[PDB]
Amino acid sequence: MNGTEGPNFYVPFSNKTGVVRSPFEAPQYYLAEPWQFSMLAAYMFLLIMLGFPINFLTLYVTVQHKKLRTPLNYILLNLAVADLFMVFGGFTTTLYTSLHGYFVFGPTGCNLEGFFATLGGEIALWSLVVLAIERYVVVCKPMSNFRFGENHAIMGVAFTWVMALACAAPPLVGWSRYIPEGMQCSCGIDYYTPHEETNNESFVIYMFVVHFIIPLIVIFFCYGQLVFTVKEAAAQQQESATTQKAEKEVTRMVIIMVIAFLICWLPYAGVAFYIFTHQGSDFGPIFMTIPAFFAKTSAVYNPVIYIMMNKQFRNCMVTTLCCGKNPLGDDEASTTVSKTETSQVAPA
Amino acid sequence: MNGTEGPNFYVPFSNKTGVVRSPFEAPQYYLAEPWQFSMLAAYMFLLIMLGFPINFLTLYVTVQHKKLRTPLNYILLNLAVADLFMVFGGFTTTLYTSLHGYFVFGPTGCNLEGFFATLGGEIALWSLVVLAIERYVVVCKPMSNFRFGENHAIMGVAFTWVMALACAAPPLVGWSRYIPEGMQCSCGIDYYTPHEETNNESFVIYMFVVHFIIPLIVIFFCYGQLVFTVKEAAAQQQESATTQKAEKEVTRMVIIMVIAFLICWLPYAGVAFYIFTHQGSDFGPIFMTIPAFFAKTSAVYNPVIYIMMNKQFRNCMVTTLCCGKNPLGDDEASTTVSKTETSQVAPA
Ligand SMILES: *[C@@H]1O[C@H](CO)[C@@H](O[C@@H]2O[C@H](CO)[C@@H](O[C@@H]3O[C@H](CO)[C@@H](O)[C@H](O[C@@H]4O[C@H](CO)[C@@H](O)[C@H](O)[C@@H]4O)[C@@H]3O)[C@H](O)[C@H]2NC(C)=O)[C@H](O)[C@H]1NC(C)=O
Ligand SMILES: *[C@@H]1O[C@H](CO)[C@@H](O[C@@H]2O[C@H](CO)[C@@H](O[C@H]3O[C@H](CO)[C@@H](O)[C@H](O)[C@@H]3O)[C@H](O)[C@H]2NC(C)=O)[C@H](O)[C@H]1NC(C)=O
Ligand SMILES: *[C@@H]1O[C@H](CO)[C@@H](O[C@@H]2O[C@H](CO)[C@@H](O)[C@H](O)[C@H]2NC(C)=O)[C@H](O)[C@H]1NC(C)=O
Ligand SMILES: *[C@@H]1O[C@H](CO)[C@@H](O[C@@H]2O[C@H](CO)[C@@H](O)[C@H](O)[C@H]2NC(C)=O)[C@H](O)[C@H]1NC(C)=O
Ligand SMILES: *C/C=C(C)/C=C/C=C(C)/C=C/C1=C(C)CCCC1(C)C
Ligand SMILES: *C/C=C(C)/C=C/C=C(C)/C=C/C1=C(C)CCCC1(C)C
Ligand SMILES: CCCCCCCS[C@@H]1O[C@H](CO)[C@@H](O)[C@H](O)[C@H]1O
Ligand SMILES: CCCCCCCS[C@@H]1O[C@H](CO)[C@@H](O)[C@H](O)[C@H]1O
Ligand SMILES: CCCCCCCS[C@@H]1O[C@H](CO)[C@@H](O)[C@H](O)[C@H]1O
Ligand SMILES: CCCCCCCS[C@@H]1O[C@H](CO)[C@@H](O)[C@H](O)[C@H]1O
Ligand SMILES: [Hg+2]
Ligand SMILES: [Hg+2]
Ligand SMILES: [Hg+2]
Ligand SMILES: [Hg+2]
Ligand SMILES: [Hg+2]
Ligand SMILES: [Hg+2]
Ligand SMILES: [Zn+2]
Ligand SMILES: [Zn+2]
Ligand SMILES: [Zn+2]
Ligand SMILES: [Zn+2]
Ligand SMILES: [Zn+2]
Ligand SMILES: [Zn+2]
Ligand SMILES: [Zn+2]
Repeated sequence: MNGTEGPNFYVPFSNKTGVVRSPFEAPQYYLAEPWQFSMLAAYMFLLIMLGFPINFLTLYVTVQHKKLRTPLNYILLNLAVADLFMVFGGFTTTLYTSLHGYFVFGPTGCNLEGFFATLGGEIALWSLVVLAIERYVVVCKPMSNFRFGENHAIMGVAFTWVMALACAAPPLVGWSRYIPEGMQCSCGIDYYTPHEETNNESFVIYMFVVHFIIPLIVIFFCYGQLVFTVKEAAAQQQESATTQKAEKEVTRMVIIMVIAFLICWLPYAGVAFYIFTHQGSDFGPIFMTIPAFFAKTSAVYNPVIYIMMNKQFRNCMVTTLCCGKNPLGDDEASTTVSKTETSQVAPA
Repeated sequence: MNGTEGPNFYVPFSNKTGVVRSPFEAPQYYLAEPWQFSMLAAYMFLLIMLGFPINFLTLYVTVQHKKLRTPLNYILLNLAVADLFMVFGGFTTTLYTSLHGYFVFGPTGCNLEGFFATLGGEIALWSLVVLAIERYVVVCKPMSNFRFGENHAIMGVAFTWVMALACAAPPLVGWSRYIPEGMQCSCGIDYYTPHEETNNESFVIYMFVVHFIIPLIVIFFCYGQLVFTVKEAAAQQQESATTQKAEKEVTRMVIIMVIAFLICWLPYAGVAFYIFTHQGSDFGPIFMTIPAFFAKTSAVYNPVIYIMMNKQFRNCMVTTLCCGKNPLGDDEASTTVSKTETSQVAPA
């Protein structure tokens, strides 16, 4: 056999030399050099050191500024929370696991590890579909007098947690399951064994269709809509109204956010599908370790794209950070927002 | 003319089309795509969000743990402090600048950007010499009963600041000057023009001989000394006394720190020197942007070598992160201490 299937695992290493051992009971240094695990450990550490501040700061700014209440300001507040669950929820276990060369906390740690990374990526994926819509409803404007209230935003946010949970929670209760992958310091869904006892083969198809092919289609198709309408071609102050102009920005961003997602997940999803379609074949520990760990940057790139592609949030952040105010920068030239300064309601 | 010189700059772009404008008065988007500036801006944001907690935490642990006071401990607090300046003193302007496409704070921002990036890198090169020495004084011990006390440590620290300032400061008071480079989002020493009005050519030979070629000779030399004595080969607990084997671990860190530094500056120093001996030739903005923005990682790679290459520091840091105690792991094995917990001195 090319690997070593266990009742709880599947190490991508032959046990012909009987050197293989349950990744819930002993270091896996026979899969790779111990320094490479240190790498993972070092890496997971820097990610937690970056992901905590960036996602907490994002969260703190959003809340403190009473006007940052657009559908977009919601979705990204959502992403910051889900990213903080990633950091504290599973990243803590993945660094702890890399530090020991195996899942000391056994399957429980593997579930934390798997669940939160899943929950996080999936909340990002579904938040993209909500943006695709909101983006569409404003650009191709289907109604003749409609506008997304905060309520809607809270609806979209509630929707992403039902969809993400619909995909992330099943494996904890008998449908499919989380299993260690690559150097066995991370955990994902089961694409490795057909384990009929927990119905793995069906869940994997349920996840690649309901939580992937489909949301991607929506998102992609919706883009093909905002092709003839709002284009990437974004000029200066006013495009047909400084309003419309600044509309071209959110969409440009919502489009970058999509490219960042794919880059981050296509490789993982790709190897994952392969393995599903080539179970038991001869792949090694490094095969899935690279995309599996690279994809964890998903807990941080969102806020970065946000602060670099949103003059208003960046300013609100600079204002926040600068303790007092003085948003120096160039401001947004347009609306502003905060707590006691110029959060002065200015509708109609 | 291949580039466009101003009395204040030098844009590595021809003004044949008349599209060039002061990197002090308007965006340089005609030098490169606007997304590429957003790219540089994302890079710096991360550098600021990682370099801050990592150099601050370093600083805080050292000060907090009463035993971390060896020369090494002294040099790296320094670095942690020189790194916090780069980040706040300069990286902040380099982010804001990329966020706008040019130096909005004119030459003052340029000075901020360049001075600190210079102050920071030079302190690093000088501290590398102080280590080369302390290293040779312990491995080739030219003395009889001489010990490198904390006093010799505060000396070698002050010394690095005298050298670093000797280079970082002149350009601010009339000898040479800081000028934007590459996409004009970073500032450096004037390798571009002769501007006799400020003696550029001289300062540049001063900096490549005193603050580069010399220290590297020393460091490389002392490395030759400890070639026959302590080398890379370091066995388990002891090699002629665990004291003699625990030092061979500080030496390898010092070597790695030197490698890390070279990988960070030779490319820059090289481009920088290439341009000084070929001023006016045909190079573009990308030419110096890469090695220039790549070197800014100097504000964070040091603390990482240290955590990864110094058990003592490592274990004593996690003790700080576990709020209270909870040494877990396998303690420092040798000394351990902190602010009060295991701070108990057990010397002679
Ligand atoms: C590359 O070649 C270009 C074409 O030959 C050449 O173009 C000249 O560019 C200058 C500025 O870069 C132009 O002069 C400006 O004209 C505007 C009027 O529209 C003025 O407002 C501006 O000065 C102002 O001064 C105020 C007081 O200090 C200040 O508040 C303002 O902000 C602003 O500084 C300039 O007088 C000039 O018209 C252009 N001539 C041509 C032929 O178009 C570029 O300068 C040249 N670029 C290089 C060499 O870097
Ligand atoms: C790869 O082949 C190895 C040899 O067949 C095999 O080693 C076996 O590992 C098990 C661990 O479960 C040992 O079983 C021990 O189980 C408990 C330990 O708490 C106790 O009842 C006994 O100590 C018992 O020995 C086997 O003894 C051991 N057999 C050997 C060394 O020949 C690996 O498990 C195989 N890799 C896999 C499938 O994980
Ligand atoms: C072990 O792995 C090898 C290589 O991945 C498998 O061999 C392949 O077998 C399939 C048929 O299932 C062929 O289409 C390929 O051409 C084979 N490739 C090679 C390298 O021979 C093998 O099937 C695996 N063994 C099992 C079933 O555990
Ligand atoms: C503009 O840039 C070109 C490219 O470097 C310069 O041309 C070089 O000139 C040197 C000395 O005159 C020759 O040895 C090289 O062979 C030339 N490079 C080539 C092959 O083009 C040119 O001198 C520069 N012009 C200015 C403003 O000085
Ligand atoms: C380190 C953590 C890892 C590798 C997380 C595992 C996450 C999953 C099994 C998630 C699956 C998918 C997505 C989040 C995005 C779309 C594609 C999937 C179905 C492969
Ligand atoms: C982004 C910041 C930059 C490009 C910093 C500029 C720094 C200098 C002018 C520093 C010069 C040098 C060193 C610190 C190391 C040795 C080689 C030099 C002389 C090129
Ligand atoms: C960006 C999507 C990534 C898609 C994943 C590609 C799986 S590709 C697969 O990898 C195996 C490694 O053991 C090779 O042995 C095999 O020949 C190759 O076809
Ligand atoms: C961290 C992700 C940000 C870097 C990726 C570049 C995306 S794109 C970039 O965005 C700028 C800000 O709105 C625009 O002004 C510019 O025209 C556009 O090309
Ligand atoms: C260690 C990195 C040192 C890099 C120094 C080599 C510079 S190389 C130099 O670059 C010019 C501008 O791009 C070209 O026009 C020229 O043909 C090329 O030889
Ligand atoms: C929480 C901060 C993360 C920094 C990682 C510190 C790894 S520390 C490492 O751990 C091993 C087993 O646990 C011990 O045997 C060893 O002595 C200790 O130095
Ligand atoms: Hg869309
Ligand atoms: Hg990513
Ligand atoms: Hg604002
Ligand atoms: Hg040395
Ligand atoms: Hg470096
Ligand atoms: Hg300690
Ligand atoms: Zn079973
Ligand atoms: Zn889902
Ligand atoms: Zn199957
Ligand atoms: Zn601004
Ligand atoms: Zn002048
Ligand atoms: Zn110096
Ligand atoms: Zn010259």
